[PDB]
Amino acid sequence: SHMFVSEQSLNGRWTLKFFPQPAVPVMTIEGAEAANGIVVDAVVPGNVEIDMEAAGLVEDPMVGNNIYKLRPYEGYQWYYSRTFAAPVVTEGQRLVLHFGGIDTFAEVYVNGIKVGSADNMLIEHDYDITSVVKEGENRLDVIIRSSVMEAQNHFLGTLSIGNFSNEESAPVRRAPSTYGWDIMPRLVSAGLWRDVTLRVENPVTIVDANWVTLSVNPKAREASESLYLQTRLPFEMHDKVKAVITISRDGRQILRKEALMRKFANLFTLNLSGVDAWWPRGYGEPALYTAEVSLVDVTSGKIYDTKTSKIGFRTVKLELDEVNLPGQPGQFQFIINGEPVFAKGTNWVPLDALHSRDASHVEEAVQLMVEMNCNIVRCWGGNVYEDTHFFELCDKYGIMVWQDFAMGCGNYSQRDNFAAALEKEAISVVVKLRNHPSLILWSGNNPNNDRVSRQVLSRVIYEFDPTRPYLPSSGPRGYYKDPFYTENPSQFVSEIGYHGCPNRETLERMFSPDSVNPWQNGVVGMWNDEWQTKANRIYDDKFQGGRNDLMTNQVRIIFGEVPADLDDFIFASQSVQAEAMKFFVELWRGRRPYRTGIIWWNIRDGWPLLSDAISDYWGGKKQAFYYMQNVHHDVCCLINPAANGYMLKVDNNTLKDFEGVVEVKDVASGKQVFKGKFVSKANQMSEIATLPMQKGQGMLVISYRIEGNEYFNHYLYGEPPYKLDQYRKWVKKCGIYEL
Amino acid sequence: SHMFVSEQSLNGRWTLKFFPQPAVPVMTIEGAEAANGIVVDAVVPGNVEIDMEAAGLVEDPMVGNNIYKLRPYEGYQWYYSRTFAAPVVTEGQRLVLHFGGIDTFAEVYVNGIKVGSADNMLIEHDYDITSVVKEGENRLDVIIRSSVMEAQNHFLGTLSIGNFSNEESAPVRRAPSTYGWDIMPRLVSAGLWRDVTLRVENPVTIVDANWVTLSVNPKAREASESLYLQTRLPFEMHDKVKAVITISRDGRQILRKEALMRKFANLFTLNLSGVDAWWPRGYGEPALYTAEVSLVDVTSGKIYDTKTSKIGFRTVKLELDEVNLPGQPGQFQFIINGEPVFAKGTNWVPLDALHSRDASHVEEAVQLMVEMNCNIVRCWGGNVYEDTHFFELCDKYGIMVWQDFAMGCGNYSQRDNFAAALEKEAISVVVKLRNHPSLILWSGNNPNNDRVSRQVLSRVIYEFDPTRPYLPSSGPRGYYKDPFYTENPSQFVSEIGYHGCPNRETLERMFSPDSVNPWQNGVVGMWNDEWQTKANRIYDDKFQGGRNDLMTNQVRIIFGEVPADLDDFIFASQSVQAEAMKFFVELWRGRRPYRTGIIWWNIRDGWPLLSDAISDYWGGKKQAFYYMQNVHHDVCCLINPAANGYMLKVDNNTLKDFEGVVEVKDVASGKQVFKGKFVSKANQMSEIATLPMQKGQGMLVISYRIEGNEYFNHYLYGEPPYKLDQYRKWVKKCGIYEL
Repeated sequence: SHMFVSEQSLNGRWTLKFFPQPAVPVMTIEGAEAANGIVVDAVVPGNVEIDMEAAGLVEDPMVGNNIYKLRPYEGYQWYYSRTFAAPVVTEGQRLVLHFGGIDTFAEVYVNGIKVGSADNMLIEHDYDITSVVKEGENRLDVIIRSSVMEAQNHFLGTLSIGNFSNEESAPVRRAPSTYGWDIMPRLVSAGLWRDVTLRVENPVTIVDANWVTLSVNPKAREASESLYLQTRLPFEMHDKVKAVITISRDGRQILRKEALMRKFANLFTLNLSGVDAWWPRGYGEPALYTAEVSLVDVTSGKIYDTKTSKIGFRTVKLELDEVNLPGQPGQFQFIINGEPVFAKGTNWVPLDALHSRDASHVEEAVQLMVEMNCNIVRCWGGNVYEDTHFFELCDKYGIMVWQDFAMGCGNYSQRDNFAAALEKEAISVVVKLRNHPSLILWSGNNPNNDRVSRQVLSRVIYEFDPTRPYLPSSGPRGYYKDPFYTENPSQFVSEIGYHGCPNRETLERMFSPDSVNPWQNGVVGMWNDEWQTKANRIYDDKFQGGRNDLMTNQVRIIFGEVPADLDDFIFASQSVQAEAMKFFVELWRGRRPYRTGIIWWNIRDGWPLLSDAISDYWGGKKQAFYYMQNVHHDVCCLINPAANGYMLKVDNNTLKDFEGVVEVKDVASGKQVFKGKFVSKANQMSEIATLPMQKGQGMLVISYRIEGNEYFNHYLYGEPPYKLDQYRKWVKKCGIYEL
Repeated sequence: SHMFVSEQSLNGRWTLKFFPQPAVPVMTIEGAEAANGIVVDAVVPGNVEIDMEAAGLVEDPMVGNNIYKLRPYEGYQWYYSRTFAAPVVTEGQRLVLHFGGIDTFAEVYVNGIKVGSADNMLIEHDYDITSVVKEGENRLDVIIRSSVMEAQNHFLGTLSIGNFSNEESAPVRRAPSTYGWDIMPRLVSAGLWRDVTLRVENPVTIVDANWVTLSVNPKAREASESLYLQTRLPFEMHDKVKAVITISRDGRQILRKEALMRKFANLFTLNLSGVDAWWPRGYGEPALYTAEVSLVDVTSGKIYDTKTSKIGFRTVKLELDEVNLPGQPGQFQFIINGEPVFAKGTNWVPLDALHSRDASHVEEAVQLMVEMNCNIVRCWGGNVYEDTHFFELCDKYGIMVWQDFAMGCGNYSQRDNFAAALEKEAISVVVKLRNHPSLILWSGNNPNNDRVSRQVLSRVIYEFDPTRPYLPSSGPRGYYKDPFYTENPSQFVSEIGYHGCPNRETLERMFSPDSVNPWQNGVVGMWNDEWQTKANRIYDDKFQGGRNDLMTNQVRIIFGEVPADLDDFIFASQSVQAEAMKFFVELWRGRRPYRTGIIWWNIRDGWPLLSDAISDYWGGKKQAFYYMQNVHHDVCCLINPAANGYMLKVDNNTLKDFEGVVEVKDVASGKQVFKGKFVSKANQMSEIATLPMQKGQGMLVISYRIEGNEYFNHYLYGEPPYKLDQYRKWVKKCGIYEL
């Protein structure tokens, strides 16, 4: 919350005119009105494809092969226009035109006068229009040009060509996945995809309020919190304005500090008592405190500005392991409030290919993580930076955020122009997000002399967020028990996933009626053209095999043969994904304290696709979601393979000790393999017993009770291939998951 | 000396108009004349507060709380104007408008045409006005805006906020102490604070004459000196102009070299015989030689330009100790002409808060160091860079100069705009000062990846002064014999000082009549509001205690109780400061060769204040000045504490051996504790004898004669608290210092 003099939204109906971009891009109002184009109603925030579909000019790109029909619009220009009433501006006040998101290359005009030139999709754009606004009706015009064609204004270095990220993405500041990935369709799009507002500021105003946790003592319920305050302050207001700082929780005032403003920038250090620390899920309460700062006239009591947010008292340290594999990726552990935490969570990918719809998905998507009980989320550099509300929800629910800078699988320019653009982006996003307690790490998402990840980004963190760690960087897909996974040396794995066919409901909504069944002409293993598109084929290339073949290969390994029936194939594919991902999480939790975290890929699709996500774009939870839920508990009893049997363990990702009883039985026959009490020491893995080796194939059920609550888990023993109907019976008689 | 065609001073009477700075700063002549302001006569060089006090508009800021009454003028603009006669400029010549100092942000106009925009207080500003001058009467207008308000044109990084240096100082190039320190009042000020002149240059002119000592052989009386000469030289003058280089001493010509100018830039190497090396005080003579270079027409004999200065033949090396505490601050020793020198001197702080008065203090202030026998001075980065005359005096008197770049206790921007401003400043000051033999070190005055001190400043020294070392960087205040001081591991200490009450004369001139006595309402230890201001309270904050409490605490430790009488308190406070600082110097001299230097804080106040300086702004020498003088001799007999007694030593900071006799007696009783001859080997500490432990408290007198000259020192033995009147008797009967 930032209480300016007034904020007037410019969201709603606009006028949108679009036309093919000429050889010389249109950049003036006169050229845009003279161009031969189509005029339609538009909604802001929005994407131009949404407006075009509303007008009946494009088909639903979510269905079948319709995504490729948007290709011609990548070479189009987009002319937004609307009128607005000028807000009241008194002498000394400033009128700011604020864009939450312009996608991407645009000239902005107010009353026919250019006020800005935008060229970054991922950050806000603010323009002082105090001197160009006129009383009465005003004109706002935004002329966007083709993002794809802008790439040809640049000469690429050798290593920027031929990467998985598109060459078109290398020289521009846009979300790399919009050009197409293996988990996101190619849909470059364009538009005013976040809020557009008009702000009136007083001559006295808060420029930035940077809250920093200097120290925390959770057991003594104390914390030292610093406020780095920067203001605009006319000199006549020096010694005549006071800052009022208020810390409170649930309306109860914790602390109130007033201080005379004698200079524009100040550091205030608050030594607080009776306050609780912020903890991630499992390790404690996500305690948040409302922190408000106001600039108040000492004589009149006039409130010139007020900034309010919810902060959390916590410290973060990235402890790097240089004894075993020094300097390797993943040889670290997060230290929160002085405690070593085991991280378990998901990678965060785009919520929608049409990113103006991201905000409408944020609440339900975060709720998936809350149900999952993730304590961490990695925001993938192929996506846009999420908005403030996403971080407020992570603050509220105790989910740590690992934030990549928006860069994909590729190398980037070492030259001055790209560095200046990235520095501007990094400063903007760091200043915007650095006050959220959930945010715990910045990553360059990147041999060691790369200017971008080792100089530009590290310099911004050095100057603007020294309290947070910065990281320059971070058989296969066969049997999930392959040594490739079970002998992986990484303490902290950040990208691990397994393919899974979506639920039938989602299949019938995605494909044309005749394309719902995957086998073209009935031959199993041969995907039709629509399934090839939904494997995420970036360009319309007619071929056989490729990514989709992963689904059938894993099913063959586990169950011997690919079921011809569709529903049997869904259950088989979803069962393979479920067992694989459950095994990975149980493997890393079971090998603590050497293993320090597992971030799996991924919890939710950003588009109706066939992918390794465990829930789809429309909210359809695959079987893996429920398996994963049972191995993400704060205290979890699980079984790992052992040299001469199985090791029954219990993992504890909390700061408390727990007692309970655990029973292990063979599902098929019912024989009790083990039963006894266990003591789960805090924040550690504990071995309960070594179970004797079972005969042949089968499934063990794990029932344990902790503090009067019943929990369940299972272990599939034996060696594949299994009979699919035998596995179905084992699951059904196990009594945990619906089939 | 630089003999241009002509130099016409613009110093003298100007017209000064001042007014509050509007929200949009005034930057044009029309806006300045239209603004509602006050017009007064002004003197250049000057400060606007001097002109305002001359007009009777401000009270004497040196007295009482008057310093705070200048606060409103920090938000003012200052419009300087005068007329001048155009000097004669023939074809091909250039007319340069030269500013020695503009404080700070100003637009400069000649005849209504902008010729420059200044934004750095600390360096010269030269503008080519050849094309804008008109014959007859010309107009010069300088429009200065508020330095404080300029800081709000910048966004600060986290570590630039909350330091001891003001946030207002972080983004601008001004002397950090002008915003207020603990030893300098807050007095931002403004004005043309150094000379303003008009220079006429020939088409053939000397751009730079860089004298470099390649080698020196003091015993053979030889030296190899390089001249790096850069000129402006029209091509028609190529092969038609000769450089005439002349080295001389006391009018006697040492060497004359003529060389035809065939290109604009040249290196000349002079191999000199019969020349003596330059040495700092004690280690030899500060031999200087006049070095003149002229550009002369080979046919007509016309002298196009002449540059003259006094140079000294010396080499400097900074030997760093990496065996004991490798890389620590102060683990080094200066090597001058191949000889390890022990440095002893003072930190150099502003000579005046109104810096246009600095030049009038330079001679007397340097003379304090000559009387003290300092061989080094550290120019503190909180001050401006001193002008050429200060370095000429240090050249003449053999005082090495350690020069900080003008930065205070704080962190600075890592971004391009600040680096470019600092690079421009560093290049200017390095080129201006690099030819002075007294200058021996550049310091960044600064964890190790700070762009400013580790990249920008080091690059300038690398390119423009590779012959001089560059350094990135450099209980407490209780009993001066606390282990904090006696167990300090630093070989070279650069900031050590002790508080001392100024002489009564200075107290009666500083304070109002009713505020001369420090105890408000008579209660000892409680400072009145005027003494709180003169402790150096930056902002008018009514409080009790703080810095001033240091004075009373040290007096309590040494003498048991704070004297209620003022004169007794002055003697007690000045005696504590005197014994403390004498002990520190004797401690470092007595522990050679491990200890390599001591630079103490400080010899002279820059404002009437209560501080740790040993002499005040008006020249009042505290008792510490005379104590310090007796332990700064070239050869000094002194006493250090020993394990089971006292160690009588003699330190030698020369290259010569000395013989003498020394007598040690207990003052009170008169018993001879020791008497014998000693041999003081050159450039080393020598132990004379271990004296037996004395009983109780008392004072030892040290009388020694060297080459027919009598010298005196003393040692206060026993443990505090002492009786103040007993100490007074000991000093009086000791017969060294007046009370």
